[PDB]
Amino acid sequence: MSYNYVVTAQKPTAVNGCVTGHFTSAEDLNLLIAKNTRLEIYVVTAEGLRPVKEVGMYGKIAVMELFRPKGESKDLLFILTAKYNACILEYKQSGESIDIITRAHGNVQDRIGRPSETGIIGIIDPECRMIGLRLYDGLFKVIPLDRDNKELKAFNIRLEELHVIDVKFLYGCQAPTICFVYQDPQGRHVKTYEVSLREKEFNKGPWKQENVEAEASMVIAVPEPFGGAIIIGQESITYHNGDKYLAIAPPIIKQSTIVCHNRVDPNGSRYLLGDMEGRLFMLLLEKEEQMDGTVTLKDLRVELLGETSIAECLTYLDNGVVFVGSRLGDSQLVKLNVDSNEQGSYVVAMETFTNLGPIVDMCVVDLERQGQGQLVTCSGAFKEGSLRIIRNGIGIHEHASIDLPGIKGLWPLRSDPNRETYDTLVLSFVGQTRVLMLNGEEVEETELMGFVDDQQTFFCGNVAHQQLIQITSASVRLVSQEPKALVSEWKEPQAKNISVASCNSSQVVVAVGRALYYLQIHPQELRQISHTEMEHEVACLDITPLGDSNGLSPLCAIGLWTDISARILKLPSFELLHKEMLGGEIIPRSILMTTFESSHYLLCALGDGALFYFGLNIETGLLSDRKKVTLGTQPTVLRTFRSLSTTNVFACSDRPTVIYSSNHKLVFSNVNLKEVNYMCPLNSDGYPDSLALANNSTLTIGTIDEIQKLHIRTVPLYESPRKICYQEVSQCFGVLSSRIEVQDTSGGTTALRPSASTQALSSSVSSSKLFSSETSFGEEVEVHNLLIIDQHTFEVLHAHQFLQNEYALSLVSCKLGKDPNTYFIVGTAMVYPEEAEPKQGRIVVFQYSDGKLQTVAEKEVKGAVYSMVEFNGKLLASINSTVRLYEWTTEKDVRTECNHYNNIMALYLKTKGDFILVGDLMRSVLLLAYKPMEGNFEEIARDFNPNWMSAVEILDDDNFLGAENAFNLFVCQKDSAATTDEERQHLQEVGLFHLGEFVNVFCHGSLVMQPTQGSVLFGTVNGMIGLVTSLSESWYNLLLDMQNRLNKVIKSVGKIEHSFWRSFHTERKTEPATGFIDGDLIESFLDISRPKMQEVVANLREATADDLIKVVEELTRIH
Repeated sequence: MSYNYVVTAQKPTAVNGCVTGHFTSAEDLNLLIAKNTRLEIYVVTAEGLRPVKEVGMYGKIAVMELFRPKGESKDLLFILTAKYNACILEYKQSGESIDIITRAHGNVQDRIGRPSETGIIGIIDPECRMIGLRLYDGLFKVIPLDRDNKELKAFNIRLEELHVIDVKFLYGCQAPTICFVYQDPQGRHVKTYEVSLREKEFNKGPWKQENVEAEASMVIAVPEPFGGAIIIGQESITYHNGDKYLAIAPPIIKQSTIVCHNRVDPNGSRYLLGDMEGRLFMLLLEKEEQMDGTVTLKDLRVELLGETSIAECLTYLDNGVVFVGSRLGDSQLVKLNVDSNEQGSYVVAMETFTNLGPIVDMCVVDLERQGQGQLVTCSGAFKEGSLRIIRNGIGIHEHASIDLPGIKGLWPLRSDPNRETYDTLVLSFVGQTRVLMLNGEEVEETELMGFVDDQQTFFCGNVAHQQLIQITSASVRLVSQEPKALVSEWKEPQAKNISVASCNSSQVVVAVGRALYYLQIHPQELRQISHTEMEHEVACLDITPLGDSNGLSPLCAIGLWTDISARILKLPSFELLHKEMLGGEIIPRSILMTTFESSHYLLCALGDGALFYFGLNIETGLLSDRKKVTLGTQPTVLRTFRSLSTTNVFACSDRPTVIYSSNHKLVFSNVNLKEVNYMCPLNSDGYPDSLALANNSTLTIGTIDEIQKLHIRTVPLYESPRKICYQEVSQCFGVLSSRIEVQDTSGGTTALRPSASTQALSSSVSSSKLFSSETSFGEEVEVHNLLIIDQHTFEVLHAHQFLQNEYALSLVSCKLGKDPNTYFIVGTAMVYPEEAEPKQGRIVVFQYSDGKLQTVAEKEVKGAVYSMVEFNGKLLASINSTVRLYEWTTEKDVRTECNHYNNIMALYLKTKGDFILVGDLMRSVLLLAYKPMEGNFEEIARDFNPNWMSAVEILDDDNFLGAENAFNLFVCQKDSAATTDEERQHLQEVGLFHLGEFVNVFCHGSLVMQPTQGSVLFGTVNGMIGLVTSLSESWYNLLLDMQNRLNKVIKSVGKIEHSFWRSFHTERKTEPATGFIDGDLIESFLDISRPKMQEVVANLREATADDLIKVVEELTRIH
C-alpha cells in the first residue's frame, strides 16, 4: 500500500562542469554549464551571458566536451552520463524554435570492471579521431568517431596500470597518444601509450616513463606550438616532452591544493589554476623564438591573481572575463585586469549566481508569522558557508490600509501641470465616482470642480493640454487643469450608456454595445473620428502605443460576446485585421496589448479563470503563439505596472499573479495576497514606487519584490554551517558551525579570515574541565561553535566556542521534563587526530533569555554524540553504537540509567509523536518502540539488505523514507502478514526510485499556503530542493499510466529511456521504480502540444486533454 509522488522544488544550483566553444554557430562563442541533470547553454556577449536553451537530461552528466570533426560546420557536444549513457549532440535552431538533436547514442556500461578512484574521465583526441573513456580500474574504453558508429560501439584495451590519476590525449602526435599519471608502490609516474584503432592495442609512447611528485593529480595537454604536458601536484609544477623537463616549486602553492585549470590563450601560453581555498592563479609559459628552428619554451611561472570563491570549474570566456563554476559556493563572472587594484587583486567580481550549494541541513519556519512556510538552510562550506531563506511567491509591503468597501476601479492622478508624479487617487464605485487627495500619507476625500461624483467612471487618466479625462458611462469628459473646469464633453448620439471604455493619453475608443466611437483630445476639445459596428457585443477594449508611436495608437484589440472572439483592428477606421475564436460561452473580461522585449504581446483573460496569450506584430497582427493556461477561478483584470526597466503585467484575480520575462518567456508566479480585484501602478510624493490594490473592501499601495517562483535571501558566514534548529520562544535560530584555524608560531591556533563566530556580537567559550589527557607546529584544526541568529536580522547575536578538538555533531531545541524553559542542547565528540573512533563527548545544555546564552548543564558521555532528538519528555541521544534516553532531573541535571539502553549506532534518527523511532546501525533501517516495562526500546522491525544511508524520515506510523549514497530513495513499510512474530519483523521495501541527487536532510513542511496528502521536502548536496507526497491508489494508477503514455511521446534528449534513468541502481542490484511518480515528468505534460496531447489521454475515464490539464495544474500547486 505505498504510493508516492516526487517533484523538484528548486533545480540544482551547483556547478559540476562547464566547457567553452562554438555549439550554436561556428562564429559564436558559447558557454555550456552542467548542473547535475541540467545542461545550460549560453552565448557570450559584451554585458555578460545571453541564454539560449536550457535542457534537462535523464541522467547525471559526468563528461561534457565539445569537438568538431572534419566536414563539420560547428562543434558537437559529447556527453556521458553517470549511469554510462553516451551521446553526441547537435544544436539545431532554424525556425522560431530550438532543438538538441541526438546524432548518436549508446550505453558504455561494462558488465565487469570496478569504478576507479578519481572517477569517470572522458577525453577526446585533437583530430577527433576517437573518444577516450576511463571508467574502470584496469580498462580504457575507446570509441571511434568515424561517420558511422551512431551507436557508439566501443572496444576495451587492457591497462596494466591498475590506478590511474588523470589522462589526456597529447597534442602534436602522428598518432593518438595518451599521457597519464598512474599509481603503484614506488610512488606515481607519468607513462605514455599510442592508441591503435586499427587493431585495439596500445603501442608504445612517443617517450619514456618519468616519475612525478607523489601528489601529481592533474595532467594538461599543451597545444602544437610546444606540445608536451604539464603536471600539477602539490609544491611543484612541471613540464614534460621528449627528453625535455622543467619544474618549479613556487612556495605560493604549497598551501592549498590546485583543483582546476583552464586554457587562457590557444598558444597554450597561459592557464588559470584554482585552489581549494579559492585562490586563482595565472600560469604562464615563457616562449623563446630561436633563430629558425621553431618556437621552443623556456620556463614556467605562476602568479597569484586573486580569489574567486572555491572553484569546481573555471573558464576564460573572453576579453578578460572568466566564469567561476562553483559547487561549494555561488558561481560567478569575474574580470581579470592588467593592473592590480585595492586589496591588490587583479580579479574583480562582475556578477554572482546563487547556489543553494550543499544543503547540509535545513528547517521550515514561518518567519513573517503568516500561515506560509519558508526554508532556512545551512549552505556551502568553508568561506562560502551561509544561511539561505527560500520563500515562495512575490510579496508586497503595506503602508496604508483604509476600511473602504465596493471599488470597481482604479486610475492614477497627477493634480499639477507637467510637474510629474501623482497626488490624488480616483475610485470607481457601483454607480458613483468618489475622488480623494494626498497631502502625503494623508487620505481625505474632496472632489474636483470638473469630474462627476454620481456616475461610475470607466477611466481616469491623463492626456495633453492641461487635461484630465473622465470617461463616464454617460459621457467622455475633458477637464481644464489650470482654471479647473470643463473644456468639453461627448455623448452617444441618442443618449445610450457607454458599456466599455478605453483611453491611452492622446486618443480614445468607447464602445456602446456593438458599435464603436473614436474621439481625440485636441486643444481643449473632444474630436469624433469614427463609427463601426461588430458582429456581436463588445466585452473589452485596449488602446496603447505598443512601440514606435508616442500616444497616437495604431491598433485596437477586442473580445466579443457570443462567439467568444478576439480581434485586432486599425483605429483611424476600425477595419477588421484578423481574429481568434476560442471556446465555451464564458465571455472575455480583459484583453491587453503590452510589450516587454523583442516580442510584442496581446493578452486575453476569460472570466471563468482562464488566460490566453498572444503574439502580435506592432505592424500587422499575425495569429501568433497560443495555449490555455489557468490562473484563479475569477475573471482576470489585466494591467501594466512599473518595476525596474523590464516593466510588466499584473493579473488581478482571486489568485493574484505576475507576468515578468526570463530568457524570453514571461514569468507566471504567485503574489502572496488574499485576492486583488483591481490595481493601478504609481509614483506619488507621500508613497514613491508604489502600486494600489483594491479588493472586497480595502485599499493599499506598496512595492514589488523580485520575480521567480522562489525568492532567496543570502546570509554570508564565511565558515561552514552544519546544523540548525528554530527556537520560536527566543525568536532566533541555533546553528552549529565550524571554522578552520592553523598552528601559528605560538602554535596557538589563529584564523584565516573574520567570520560569523569571530565577528559575533557577543561571545563565550566552554570552560569545563571534563577532560585533561599531541599537536604539529604547522597544520589545521577545526573550531566549532553554536551561533544564535535573530530570525529577523539574521545577525550573529552570540557565538559560543567549544573546547579544543571538540566537534558539535548534533543540535536540538526543546523543553525537557517538567521544566518550563526551552533549551538548545548540543551533542559533541572529542576528535583526536590519530585514534579514529571517538572515546569521549559531551551533551551540553544551553539557555537563551533576556539576552544572554547561559550554560545550564553539561553531562559527559563516552563517545561521539552523532545525533539526538527530543523524545516524549526525556532526551534521546545516540552515543557511538549506543542509544540512551536521558531524564531531566527537576534539579536541572541530565541523568540516565546504565542498566537501560539499546546497542545500535544511529547516524540518523527520527521520532513519531508516539513512542516510535527510526534509527540506522550497520547499513540498515529500524523501527523501535519504547516499551515502559524493560525501560528499553523494542526492536519492532527492520529492513535487511544493506543500504548506506544518508537521510531518513517518518512519513507516517507505517511508512518510512530512506535516502542512500547511490542517489536512490526507498520506502520501507510494516508488512501486514500472518505469524505476527517474524514476517512482521522484516519491513518490506514497498518503493524505490533513482533520484539523481544526494539527500542530506528531510523535513516535514511546505512552501505554499494555507487533494494529495502529507508533505516532506529535502535538501541535497547539489543545492536541489525536492518534495515528497502521498497519493491515493487511483491517482497513483492514473498517474502511473500517464507516465508510460508520456514517454512514448516526449523526446528524451540524449535518447535515454526515463524508465532506465529512474530505475533504482546501486552497484549491487538494479530494479525498476515503484510506489514512485515524478511530477517532474508528470508536469512536463503541460509543455507538450495538443496534437501530442490528445495522443496521450486516449482511453481513460472521460479522458479529456482539457480535463487532464486540470489535474496536472492542481498538482503544480503543491509547490
